[PDB]
Order: sequence, then structure tokens, then C-alpha cells
Amino acid sequence: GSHMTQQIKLLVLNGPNLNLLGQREPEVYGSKTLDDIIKALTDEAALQNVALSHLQSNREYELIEKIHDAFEKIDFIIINPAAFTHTSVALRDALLGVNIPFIEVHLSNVHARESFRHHSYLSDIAQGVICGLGAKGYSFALQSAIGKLRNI
Amino acid sequence: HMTQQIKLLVLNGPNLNLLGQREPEVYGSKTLDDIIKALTDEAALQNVALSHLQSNREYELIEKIHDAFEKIDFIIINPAAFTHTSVALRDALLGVNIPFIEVHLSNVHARESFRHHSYLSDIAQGVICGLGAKGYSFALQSAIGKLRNI
Amino acid sequence: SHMTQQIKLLVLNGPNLNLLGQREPEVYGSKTLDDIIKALTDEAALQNVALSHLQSNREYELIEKIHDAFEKIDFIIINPAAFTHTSVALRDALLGVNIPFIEVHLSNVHARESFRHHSYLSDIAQGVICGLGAKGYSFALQSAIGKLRNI
Amino acid sequence: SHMTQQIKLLVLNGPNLNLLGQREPEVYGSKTLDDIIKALTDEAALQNVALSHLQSNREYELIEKIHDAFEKIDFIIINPAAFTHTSVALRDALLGVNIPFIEVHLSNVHARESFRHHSYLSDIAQGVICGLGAKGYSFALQSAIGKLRNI
Amino acid sequence: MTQQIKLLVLNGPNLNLLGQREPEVYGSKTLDDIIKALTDEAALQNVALSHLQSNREYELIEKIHDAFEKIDFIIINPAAFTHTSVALRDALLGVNIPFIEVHLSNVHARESFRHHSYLSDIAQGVICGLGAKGYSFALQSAIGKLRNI
Amino acid sequence: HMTQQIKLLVLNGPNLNLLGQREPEVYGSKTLDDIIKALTDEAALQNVALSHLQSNREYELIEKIHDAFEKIDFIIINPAAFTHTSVALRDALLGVNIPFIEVHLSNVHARESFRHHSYLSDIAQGVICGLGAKGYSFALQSAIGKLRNI
Amino acid sequence: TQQIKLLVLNGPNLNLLGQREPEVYGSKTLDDIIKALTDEAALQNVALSHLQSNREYELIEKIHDAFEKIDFIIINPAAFTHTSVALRDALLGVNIPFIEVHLSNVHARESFRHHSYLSDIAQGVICGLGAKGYSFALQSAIGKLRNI
Amino acid sequence: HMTQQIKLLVLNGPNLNLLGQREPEVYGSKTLDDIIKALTDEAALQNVALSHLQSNREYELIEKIHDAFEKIDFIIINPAAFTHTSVALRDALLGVNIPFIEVHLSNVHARESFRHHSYLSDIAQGVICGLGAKGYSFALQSAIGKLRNI
Amino acid sequence: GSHMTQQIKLLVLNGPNLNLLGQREPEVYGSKTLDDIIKALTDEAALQNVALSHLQSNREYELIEKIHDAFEKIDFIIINPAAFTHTSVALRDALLGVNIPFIEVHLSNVHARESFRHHSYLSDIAQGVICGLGAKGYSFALQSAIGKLRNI
Amino acid sequence: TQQIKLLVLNGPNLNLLGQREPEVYGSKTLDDIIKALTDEAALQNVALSHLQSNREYELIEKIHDAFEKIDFIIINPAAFTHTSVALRDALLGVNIPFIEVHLSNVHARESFRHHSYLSDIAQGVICGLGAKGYSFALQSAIGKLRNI
Amino acid sequence: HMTQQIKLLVLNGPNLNLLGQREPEVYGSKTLDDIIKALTDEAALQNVALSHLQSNREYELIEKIHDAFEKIDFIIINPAAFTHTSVALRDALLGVNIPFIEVHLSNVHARESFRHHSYLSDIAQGVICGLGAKGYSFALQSAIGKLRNI
Amino acid sequence: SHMTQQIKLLVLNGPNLNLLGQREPEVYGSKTLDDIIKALTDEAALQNVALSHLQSNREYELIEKIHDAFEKIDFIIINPAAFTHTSVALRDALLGVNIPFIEVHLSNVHARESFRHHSYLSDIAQGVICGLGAKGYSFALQSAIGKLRNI
Repeated sequence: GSHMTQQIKLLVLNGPNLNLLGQREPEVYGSKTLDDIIKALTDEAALQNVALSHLQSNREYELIEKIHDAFEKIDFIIINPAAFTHTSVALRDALLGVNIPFIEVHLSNVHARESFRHHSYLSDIAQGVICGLGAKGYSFALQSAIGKLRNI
Repeated sequence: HMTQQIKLLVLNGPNLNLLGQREPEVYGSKTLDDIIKALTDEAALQNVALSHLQSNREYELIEKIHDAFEKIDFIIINPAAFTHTSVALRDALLGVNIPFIEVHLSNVHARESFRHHSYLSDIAQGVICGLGAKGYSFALQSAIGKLRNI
Repeated sequence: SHMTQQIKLLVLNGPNLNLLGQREPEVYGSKTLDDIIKALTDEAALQNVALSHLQSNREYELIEKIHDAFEKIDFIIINPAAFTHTSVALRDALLGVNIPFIEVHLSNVHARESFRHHSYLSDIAQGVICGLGAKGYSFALQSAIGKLRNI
Repeated sequence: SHMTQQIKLLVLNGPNLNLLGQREPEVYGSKTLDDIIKALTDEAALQNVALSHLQSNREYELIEKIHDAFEKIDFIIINPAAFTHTSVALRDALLGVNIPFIEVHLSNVHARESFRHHSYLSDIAQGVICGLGAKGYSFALQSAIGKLRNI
Repeated sequence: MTQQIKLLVLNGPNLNLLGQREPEVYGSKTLDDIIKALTDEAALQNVALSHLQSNREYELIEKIHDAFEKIDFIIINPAAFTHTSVALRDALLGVNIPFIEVHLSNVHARESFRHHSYLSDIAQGVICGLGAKGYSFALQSAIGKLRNI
Repeated sequence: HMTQQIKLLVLNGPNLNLLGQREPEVYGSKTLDDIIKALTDEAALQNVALSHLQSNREYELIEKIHDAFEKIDFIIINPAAFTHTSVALRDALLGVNIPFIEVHLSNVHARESFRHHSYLSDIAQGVICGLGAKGYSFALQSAIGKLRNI
Repeated sequence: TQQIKLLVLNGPNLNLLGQREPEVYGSKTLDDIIKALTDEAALQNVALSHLQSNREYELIEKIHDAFEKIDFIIINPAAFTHTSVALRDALLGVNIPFIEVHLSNVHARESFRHHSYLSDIAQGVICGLGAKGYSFALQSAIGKLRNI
Repeated sequence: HMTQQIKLLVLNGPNLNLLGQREPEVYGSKTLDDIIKALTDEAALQNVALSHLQSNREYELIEKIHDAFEKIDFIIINPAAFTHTSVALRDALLGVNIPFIEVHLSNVHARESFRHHSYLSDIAQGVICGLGAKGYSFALQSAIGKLRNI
Repeated sequence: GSHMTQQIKLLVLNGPNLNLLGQREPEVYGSKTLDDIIKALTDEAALQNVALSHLQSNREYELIEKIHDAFEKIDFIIINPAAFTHTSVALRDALLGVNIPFIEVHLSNVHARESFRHHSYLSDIAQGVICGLGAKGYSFALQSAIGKLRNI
Repeated sequence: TQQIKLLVLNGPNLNLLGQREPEVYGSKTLDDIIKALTDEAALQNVALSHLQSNREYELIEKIHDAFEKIDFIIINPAAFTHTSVALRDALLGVNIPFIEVHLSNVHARESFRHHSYLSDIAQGVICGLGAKGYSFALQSAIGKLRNI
Repeated sequence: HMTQQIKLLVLNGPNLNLLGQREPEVYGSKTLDDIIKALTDEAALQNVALSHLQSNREYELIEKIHDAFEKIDFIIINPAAFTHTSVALRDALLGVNIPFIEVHLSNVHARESFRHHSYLSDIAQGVICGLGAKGYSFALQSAIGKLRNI
Repeated sequence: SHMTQQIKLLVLNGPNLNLLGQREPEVYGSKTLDDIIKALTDEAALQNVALSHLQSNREYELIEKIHDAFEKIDFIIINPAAFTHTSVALRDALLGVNIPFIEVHLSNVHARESFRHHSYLSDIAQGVICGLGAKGYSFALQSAIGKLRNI
């Protein structure tokens, strides 16, 4: 490593049911696992002097407690809250409480689904939102975080 | 390999011609011409021929979409204010059956409640907002992956 | 018993209707808007109706054509397409020139998304036809003739 | 001779339409429902359409006539009058027999009270005609012929 | 001397049950008792009162059609059809006879769906919650509206 | 054979003092004073002592209801515009627990949609609207029957 | 052991069950369902009566006639579920406990079908379980009346 | 006569552990353990192996549904309060593609308006409410008929 | 020190119908009058060098005019607007116009009653709101005012 | 005179009190508030127990465990005020009276914060009065239980 | 003067007596008395006799409107908070049938959503908001033009 | 005491306002928009205001004229007519050039259909005038002068 940049510490958070990625009818719904996505993203981040940490959980409390633990340690969050996007005021208040900028990512286009999925407790306080672009959305959020923090 | 050339059209709606003009020290210095020149160069390196129209005239955007029929493989559109108001743009994109991604420089969800409604988001392949000029580059990268299966 | 007075009728078509007959003709149909308007103009001519037509993707062209109709045109048939749901300016142009009109849609607007159930013209139209394809323009013409000649 | 296949068409009229032509004929109009249906039956006969008709104030009579149309009728023209806004039972009868239909209203429902802007039939109709008076039934007949003969 | 008024009273579904269930708790007066007393009150003022109660929407619609050019005024308690029947509204609009809407119970004190009437905006007026006497008040109102008294 | 005397209070809200004043040939000639004089005489024949207040002052109506506690048997109220706006009048009538009938001269359901809401109708014994001045007489007759069980 | 009298009421269009494209939409008729249900009821000393009608008034008048004769009602009001306050008021007026049954899942259909004028006053509601829903309602009624 | 064994999972949401505890003489005496013991015995007589989880922890219900994938034939679920709030449970049941019936002991339509909405009812095979504990037995009988075509 | 000892002037405002407290069916609804509550509260305030003034009125104008008269004289307001909570924009604009901090108090739990009572034209601009704790709510508002003004 | 057992429950994110920009947003931690409140309660023969959690299940299970042990609950559900029907049903299920407390004025924030699944079944609600709100709820509970 | 004299009534609602009092260096120094003195002088130059009432008492505004009947040609009203709440004021102005203009110092559309509703705007000849004290002068000029056909 | 700095003010008029003075002049009035703007330009000139004007039925011409006003125009008076209710693009043009504006309507928008009660400009306007006819432009001019010169 010969990095001239200040290191960024970035946390990726994944919400409920995303552990199932790649393991129902892979020929129909797609083959990539969450582990595959995060391994590729961690490698992409490391080339740009970004240290990437990750948690996926079906437990709302684990996501809230990981956000609390990020206070004064993490520079940026990428979050795919999955179903909790629509329901969790507690996650909104955790992110407001630690004051870390974040990007919201969804694999699927939330606006093309049921009307209840059009509402997010996070989108109005996110720096931005990516939906419908599949796993590449995490890479775009990483690229955006680097640009937003380094002013590039 | 050698890849098949992709023809991609970028459409920008009203007021985006003002980019880089107002309080440049506060709101930013990049013009739309700067963004599109850089995006055109990025596309050319990946065998994508990128065409562009920005207009304050809804009819110019509709007619450009009509002209894309059987010629263009993918659209990137930032409809700006027309996102919230133009059923005619929705029906133009449905009429020519070209896949598209919707891009906004600013986070539409962080602004007035009327900006939370889009006539395009439910038929878009995807939507990017709040990531500034880089959002066009992300949409380009997404389109290439969607068309080449990469 | 007497020869009829000529009716001057204007047909206005809104955005995207220029695409009729182009996309997947084997699936969605082969008739172009030019084919529809040629047939309609011939039907009108046999009943002493002089039929004029404009299709445009430019809202201003439709507004200006309505302004130009003042004291010249007896009746309007309008398919505003997407502008049905969005254009107060077209409503106000039609109110401003005081010409009776019928609203026509090729497709059934009530069978589509909920935003298409609202029209800024339907409450001030003499009536509305939807879902009957190109024949809807012929029905509007027949209605206009009956409304003006009391037949 | 007729070289066409005969079409069997049923016209259904809902409540209060029996009053047509009765109240202040000099003000509101003189044509009765019987006059409208006699003229429509003659028009249909010229195009090898056999037209049957029921008007009723009884929701059950309309439902049972729809049930009886199964595998006998090719097309329905219905003016449900007030039942347009209230009858899920009529919607489910028409869904149950799977015969295509056109909805007709004499008056422009969009120009009246807001409760009249909702129909339990318009989203499943082939199309809807409103505000064109008695001629709306003729237009629906012409549409049915075109839809069934692909003309 | 007065000119005779012809008045029709229409009663909607379920009002035939009045006086039947737990009479010691919910009340003992039948609809037949109410209409006999109202007919006698009408007769004293040279009003010929006719009546139909039905559970059949079509019987009410057809009775309204039959009233055209025969009946001067209608008193109607549409019961549940108040909230649901556009057909009854259109029957009364179609024959153009003035009417008063009557409810025995206070419709505003019950479920929210009962707050909406398809008749109240075109009625001459509305009485609710005053029990059987509401029909007598509607009769007195009709006589005043027609005789200017 | 004497009845027990009933004490009944009639309350009239704002603007009802204008009755009979504007275009009498078009809108009608009877004043509120005419209506209340006739109603007081009707009540007196049935051993009802009828008291009356009309006011444009919400506080005068509220204070008159407070003063009715343990003195008045029944209230007839036409709150006029306050029907739609005054929770304070609802809470005064709930506070003194005297039964009341709500009366309107005009049909409130035939006017603007905001007039369809009453802060009193759900707690009234009943409601009369659209029957003109006779509505107060009907409310009086109902009160007498409700109190005397006739 | 003490006989129960139970009335099953079926609303409009349910006479079409089993008629249209039987290979696609199913073969069982309403008559088949009611014959089987009547036999199931008879084994438990329940006398089961039935009316299906497209006529709202026939359903209302059958409920009126049930007063002081019928112990329990099973009702599938079909389209009238969403529209008939008169049926609600008939069932409130005769004070007989009832269960609401739908063959299809009303919550999986158009949003107007999510509203019932009966569900809040029913003892309970069954939907989406096909013809077996009437048998479950019968078993529930027997348990509710015999305290079993 | 031979049947293939069915594996059925019953899921119970929050607060249902309280059943039978408060004022048994007033609210009823049966515990959730009593209901599940009886239901497990009923299932065993029809060659159904019935497994059960009740939890106040949303994650335990989600993880149990994930674990059911390719192992369980049918789910009976009473999500209790989570019926009205949990999109995550809806998405778990969509993700594992096992047919399910929704059961409530009480009539949800007779209670507050917020209880009228379910995140599960539109994707359930069917819904039973208001029939008390017997609703689980009806859901079991329905599941057997739906899987064995009887 | 001295800042802890300076006299506070506090105004209590009570809206319509609160003059009825203690009058109707005292065995059922309770016996305490508004005069009883205000006498006890005035004595509680006097022990902490708080001069407590009171107006109850059924007249909206009297409450508005009392608020106007409070300008530059009164340090804090405790208000129970009763029915006016739900209806009076004029009271909101009087309190905004004189810029005196206030607490909103209700004896009964407004959230347990009709849905129209769930809206207040004052709650969003109040320092805070107390409901459902009966007459003690006025004492809590007094204690809060003293803490807010004396920084204790 | 008879000892009262009172439980204080605090919902998610309240562990952050006093941490972020203490010079701007305030310095008092939840531990400071609860230590002072426990001492206040002890002077009046109230045994005060406390749980703060980010875990909805821990709050629900603590309410279940309060049945027939606890006389009164003071709860600040924080974000769960607006979302948790499960907490409402736990408190209804154990039938212990409670007061709802918020440090901040919920009515001064976003419109979604104006709705509480607890306020209509609480004995009362305090908001916007900072840490003193817990002390007022304690004073109210003592008065309500001792008839003082 | 060659013109017919116009009699105009200016009505000001609650809290407008506070104009000029709080933080004059920040919010402005002009009192309502200053505004009305200047407006009265402007009116007198055009043969307009101006009467004025400001009140925090709804009844005083209602009674002043009643007293205007057949005496006043035009009303200018700033109802302040009563714009949003008073049906009684609407019904007073309908009852006396004098044309009026509604004036607000501040832009009501830029404030809370409850201020976007007026019980007077739909029956006013016109509305002025956000132009400060000059709005009363514009309403006076409009009234003169509307009555004199100039 | 000091001579005033010249103000540059732009007046923008939306669709259909070109019809002013044309339809039923005996009923709706005889004044044309050209008459109104000539009088307003003269009024402005006496107070050292240079007044420029555009009326258009073309939304793009209004947007482009707003863009051209950047760093040249001190204040805008706009009557967007039907575009008041529909054009987010005009809102974003005015926000993008940061010029203060007043919204004017000849008619009382609050006395018409309920859709006219919503404006995409009123919340960001310095103020709004409606229902005062052509004099509303003069009042907006007087307000702009006071707002810019602190008079």
C-alpha cells in the first residue's frame, strides 16, 4: 500500500431476509450470495483506501446496536434496510443519533411493487437512494461515499 | 469477446442548463456540458455511443424519445421537474419500449412532499437520487451490465 | 327538406398518438393516425362537415389551434392523450373559446392506472367515449352532427 | 342475403330509465325507452344483429338475465343507471358469464355529483360512452359489430 | 275549506320488525300502530295518506314512479337504503315530488357509515331521533309547505 | 289533573338576529322575535315556561347553559354557524347533562360540505333541519312528550 | 343431543359455482356443497336449512323468518358483503349469532372487497378455504352452542 | 389407507404466551401449551408431524421460517400484534414459498381500526378469525385437504 | 445564588367549562373545584417565591387579552385551554405574539376520548404537555416552569 | 406506608442520552436520571426497577414478568411509541396501570410522531419536560396508588 | 369632490393590536394605529369615508358587520386567526351582502398547512397576502375601482 | 434624499391571457393584455422602473425568459394562469435564478374549482394577489418598489 489519501471507515448494513440472496431457484431469481457481494465490495473498497465492515441481521436490535457502536469510528454508512425501510422509526433515530452520513440501497425497484413499499423512514434523511440496480447498487454507493468524503 | 456497440441516449429536463451558474462557491462549479463531455468519454471507452439532449421544452424530450425507436438500446433520464408532472413522458417511454434508468442530482425524498411522486419510477429499471453528477456514471455502468449480462 | 348548413369541425390529437400503427403491428394493430383521419375526413365530407385536424406533442400548438378556432369552428373532437390528466391550460383554452367538444380515448382509461381516472376535460365535455378504438372518433362525429342539426 | 354470421346482442337498462320521455317533455325531451329500443332493434337487424332487451328496476332481474345470457349472447350493452355506482353483484354477474360489454350513460356522469364518478363496471367494460344521449346505444352497437367481426 | 293533499309515506327495510324484539326493553309500538295513528292525524286535516313498507328496493322505486302526477308530498324513512341506494335518490329526482326524510333513531349517534345519506341534500328537510312523532312532524311540515300555513 | 310545569330554554346562535331583514319578498318576512313570541305562547298553553337567548357571543350561550343547571328541564338549540366549530358548546351541554334537540331553519345537508359536520348532533336527543320556523315547535312538542311520557 | 336449527344463507352469483370452464375454475356446485353439509350437520343432530338467492329481499325476509326459530346462521353474502347495510340491520334485528364465510380470499382481490358490513358483528370470519369453510363454520357453531 | 406424512409448522407471535393467565374465571382458562398439546395430538391422528414456536422476538419467527425452507409443507401462523406491523414476516414467508393460513383467536374486525390491516392476509391461502382456539384445528384440517386434495 | 432567588411571575389560564369542576354528581365525578386547585397551587408557588396569577373564562377574548397583558410582565404561562385546545388559532397566535414560554395541561387524557380531541393548536409550540394526571398536572407544570427558569 | 413496586421502561436509542455534542444537546446520561429517580422513589418507600433496551422483545418480556409483582409502570417507548402494537398488547395483557413519558415534545417533531399506540390506554402522558417528566410520573403513581 | 362618497369599513381580527410592539428592530415598528391613520388620509383624498374596528372579540366583528347593513358600500377585512376558524364571520358577511376584500400581512401559503384554508376567500371579491401593510392600501384602491367602474 | 437606482422588473403572463378583451366584450370586459401592459409600463417609468414583459402559451418560453433574467432583473410579477396549478418546472426556474416575485391572478382562484386552490408558486412568492382584475399588476409593481427600496 502507497495510499496518499486519508483512510475512510465505511460500514455496510443489510436488513432482514437478505441472508436468502442466491438460495431460492437460482436459475430464476439469480445466483449471487450476500457473501459473494460483500467479498467483491470489500476488495473494491480496499483498492481506494476504504476499510469496509459489514453486518447483515434479521434482528432489528443488532442493526441499531451496530449503528450505536459506529459513533466517532465510522465515516459513512451504506444501508439496505430491506423490510425495515417501511417500518423502523428506531433505525431512523439510531442513524440521526450518531450523525453519520448514509446511502440507502435496495436491490429491487421499491417503486414498482406494492404501495406500502413507496414509504421509507430513511430516504428523507439519507444523502441519497439507489434502487432497482441489483448488487451493483452497493458498489455505486461505495463510489459515491468516496466522492462525498474526499470532494472528488 | 469484441462487444456489440451499445447506443445510449441521455435526456435531461428543465432547468438543468443552470448547473454551475448560481453561487458556484456554494452549489458547485460543474456545468451540464462538463458532466456530459466526461460521461461521453467514459461511454466511448466501453464501446457505448452516447447521445444527449437537455431541454426546457417537454415536446423536444418526447420527440427525441420517439426518434430513439429501434435505434437506441437504453435511456438515462433526469426529467427534473417533469418527473412529478409529465404523463406524456411516461407514455413516450412506454410507447418506444426502451429500458431506462431515472437519475436525480438531489435527493427528491428530502425535499417537498410533492417531489416524492414520480410518473417514471414504477416503470424505470431503477432510480438513483442524491449522488450528484456521479449518478449518470452509475446509470451508464448499470445499463452496460444489464445489456451485456456483466 | 332543405340542404344542410356546412359544419366546421376540428379534431385535436395530443402527444404520442403519432406512434399509432408503429410498434409491434402484428400485436397492437396496423392503422396509423393518418389512416384514421383520412377515413374520418371522408365520412364527414359526405354529411357536409368540413373536418380539420391537428396532432401534436406540443401543448402550445393545441392551445393556439383552439384559440384560432374562435368564431370559426362549430365543434371540437379532442383526444388529449396524456394531457387529459395534466393540462389545466387546455381546459382553460376550451372554456375561453366556448366551442362544444367531445373527449375521445382509444383505450379504456378506467381499466388502467388510477391516475388516468382523472380528466381536466370530462366534466365540461358534452360527453366522453373511451375504449372503442379508432371508431370512437366516428361516434363523436355522428354525435356532433346530431347535436348541431337537432337530428 | 346476409353473408355475415348473426350476432346475438343483449341490451340491459337499469332503474328509473322507464321514466324517459315522461317528465316535462317540452323541457327534458320526448323520446321514450321503447322508442330508443325500437330504433336500435331496426338498426341492428340491418347488420344481421338479433337484439334482445330488458329494462328493470329490480337488480335481481338484471343479474338473472346476465346468468341466462351465458353461451347464448355474444355481446352486452348495459346502461346500469344508478346501479353503476352501487352494485358489486352486477359486476360479479358480468365477470361470471365472461361476455364482453360496453357501458352507456345518457348523461355525462363526470359533470354531476362526485359519487357518480365511480363505476363498479367501467374498469372491466370494453369501453364506456357517456353524455351522448340515446345515440350512445347506437354507437355501442356499431362498436360491438366491429369488435366481433374484426371490422 | 281546504284542497285535499295526497301524501305517500314510504318505509324501508327492517322497519316491519318495530315492536317485535324484547318489547319491554326496545319498545312495543308496531309500524302498523304508527301508520294507523298518522293516517287518522292526516284525515283530520284533509290529507289522504297512503303507505308502503318494503324490504324490496324495487317496490319502493316502483311506488315512487306510480306517485308521479298523483301524490303531492312524500315522507320517507329509507332505513338502511338511506346510506346505499342511489336508485331511490334518482326515483325521487325523476318524479319531482317534494319529500321529507325521517329516521326514528339518531343516525348521527351511530356508526360513521350512517352519517351519509343519498337523500338528505335533496330533501326539503330531515328529522331524526324523535321516534314515531317524527312522522307526525313531517306531516305537519308538508301541510304547511303546501297550504302556506 | 294539572301537569307539572316544564322549564324549557331555547338558545339561538350567531346571525339569527338577521332573520326577516334581507330582501323580505325573496328570503321571507318572519323575524326571530315573531318566532319566539309564537313559540312562548304555544308552550304556555301546555304549562311550559319557555325562556330564550339569541346571541352572537359564544360565551353568552355557554354561560346561559351553565346557569340552566338544576333549573331547566330541556334545551332546544339552533347553534347556527357554531354547530360546525364549537367544541366549547358541546362540552357545556355535556357538563350540565340537560337533554336537548338541535334545530336548523335551513337544510344543512343541502349546503357546503363543511356544514355536514355538527359538534352536537351525536349527543342530541334528535335533530331537525330544513323545516323552517316550525322546527322549533316540533322540538317543543318532542320535549313535552319525552318529559311527560306522552 | 338437543337439536340445533342452523340456517345457511348464500348471496348472489353463487348459483354459478361449478358451471363456467369446470376444467379451469372447479367442478363442485353449490347443491353438491349443501347436500354434503346437510349430511355432516345431521350426524351431529343439527337440522340445516339453506337459501341461495340473487334477490337481496329474499335473504332479508329469510333472516326475519328465522326469528325465535333458528339458533345460528352461516352466511356467505358474496357481493352483498361490501354493499348491504340492510342485511347487517336484518341480522342485528333478529339477534341470531352468525359466522361469515367466503370461498375465495377476499383480501387477495380488489381493495373494495376488503370492507364487510357484517365482519365486525359476526362471531367470526372464514375466507379462502373453499367449500370446507362452511364445514368449519358448522363445527364452530356446534361448539359455541353446546359449550364443546 | 396410506398417506404421505405432512410436516406442518405453527407459529405464534407476541403476547400469546399470556393466554389463560389473567382472570381465568372472566377471560378463559386454556393456555397456549394446552392448545398446542391438543393440536399436536389431533395432527398425529392424520399423519401430520406438527412443530410449534411461540415468540415475543420477531427475529425468532423470521429465522424459524427461513429454517422451514424445503422441510415444512404448510404453515399456520397467528402473528398477533405483528400482523399489523411486520413487513419482515411477509417477506420471510414470500421468500420460502410455503403455503400458509393466518389465524386469530379474536375477531380482528370487531376491534380498533388499526387491527383491520394485515401484512399477510393478501398472500395467505386463507384467514380464520374470531373462532377462538378451534381456529387452529380448522387451519390444520384445511392444510391437510389442500395438500392431499381431500 | 441570586438567580435562584429572583421572584417568578407565573400566569395560569383555564378555558371554558372548567368552572363546572366539582359541581356535577360529586360522589361519581369528584368533589375538587377549580377554586380549590388554584388556592393550593397559589400556596405551593408562594413557598418558592413564585407570584401566581389566574384567570378562568368561558370568553375566548378574555384569555387572549390576558395573554396580551402578560407581555414583559409574566415569565411563564400554564394553560388548560379545555375545548379551545382543538379550535382556537387565535390563542396560538396570542401566545406566539407575546413570546412567553408555556406548558399545556389537561386534567383528562385527551388521547382516550373522541378523535377530534387528539389535535391541539398549542402542543407543537408548548415547552411540553401534561394530560390525564388530574389536578396534580398543574403542580407538575409549576415545578417544570421553576426548573426551566432557575436552571434546576 | 405499604411498599410500592414500580418499573421504569426505556426504549431504543435512549442509551445515547448525554453522548452527542454534550455542550449543545445536554450532558445528563440515562444512568444519571435513573440513579436520581431510584433515590427519589426510595425516600417514599417505592422500590424502583428499570430496564432500557434496544430490543423490543426485552421490553415485552419485562412487562410479562411484571404481572402480579409490579404496582405501576412508567414507560418511555421512544421510537416504539409510534410502531409497536406488541408493546400495547403486552401492557393490556398484564393490566398494570402506566404513564407514558417523553423527554422531548413529540408534537413539535415530524407528523408521524403525533401517533402513539400507548397514549389512549395510558393513565396519562407527559412530554417535553425533559428528565423531570419521570419524577412527575413517579409522583402521580404514588398519589394514584396511595389515594394522596 | 365630484364623485359620490363611498363608505368603507376596515375590520381587523385578533392579535393585530400587537403590530409594532415585539422586537421592533427585528419584526417592524409600524402600529395598527399608524396603518389606519395613513389609510384614512389616503381614503379621504378619494372621497372615501373610512370606519375601522380591530377586535380580539369575534362578537364585536360580527355585530359591526350587522351594523354595516344598508350603511357601508365595501368591507376590507383582515380576519387574522379567525380566517381559518370562523364560520360565524362568513355567515355575517353573507347575511349583509356587502362586497369585501380579504387582506393578510403575511403570506398565509408560506406558513403551516392549517393556514391554507380560509372560510372567507371563496366569497371575497379578492384576496391579498404577503404584501405587509400596503395590502390595505391596495384593497382600498381596488374597492374604489370596483364601485366607480375605474 | 438620493436619486433612486433604476429597478429592472419583468412581468410574465401565462397561457390564454392573450384572449383578454376578445370574448363577449359587453359581458367579460374590453381591456386587452397589451392595454394593461402599456399602462403598467408608463406607471413603472414614472418611478424609475424599466418594465419588460412576455406573455406566452409556451411553458418553455416562460422558463427560458426566467433563465435570461438571472443577474439582470431585480423582481418578477407573474400571472402563470393555468400553469399555477401544474408547473413544477416554473417553480424550479424561479428558485434557480433567485429573483423575488409576486403572483397575480385577475380572477379569485379560491372562488372556482377546488383544483385551483393549489399553487406551485404561492408558498415561495413574496405575496399573492387575486380577484382584483388588471389593477393587481399595479399593486404588485407598487409592492415590488417598496420591497426593493425599503419604502
